[PDB]
Amino acid sequence: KVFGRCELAAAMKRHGLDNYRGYSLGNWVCAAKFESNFNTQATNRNTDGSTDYGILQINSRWWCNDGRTPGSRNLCNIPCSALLSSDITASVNCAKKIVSDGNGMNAWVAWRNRCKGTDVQAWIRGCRL
Ligand SMILES: [Cl-]
Ligand SMILES: [Cl-]
Ligand SMILES: [Cl-]
Repeated sequence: KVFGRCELAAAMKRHGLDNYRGYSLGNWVCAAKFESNFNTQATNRNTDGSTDYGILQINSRWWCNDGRTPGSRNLCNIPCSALLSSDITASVNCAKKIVSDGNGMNAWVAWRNRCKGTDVQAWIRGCRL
């Protein structure tokens, strides 16, 4: 599913991501924009052989099981395929664990490089939330 901008903001809020660990909704929408362009089916293969999955490009080295990332963990206790669903529940619940791991949203390199320090509220501007 490719979400609309406000549609995704609303879904993220519904699932308790808004201001989670102090990160406003615009941060999460911005991260999703640059990780996946709001496409739940997004996948990308990393140089180390791990793969990133879903709207927030959650990585199989630590967070989910895909059966093909040697030496990896599955800390969200989910198949990586769950992160591709039109229902963002699994991605949100896993993201909550990731952002609580110590480095906040810096875990998402694209958030650090493209969202951090910017006017992230622009991502939810105009949205009925
Ligand atoms: Cl915001
Ligand atoms: Cl594996
Ligand atoms: Cl980047």
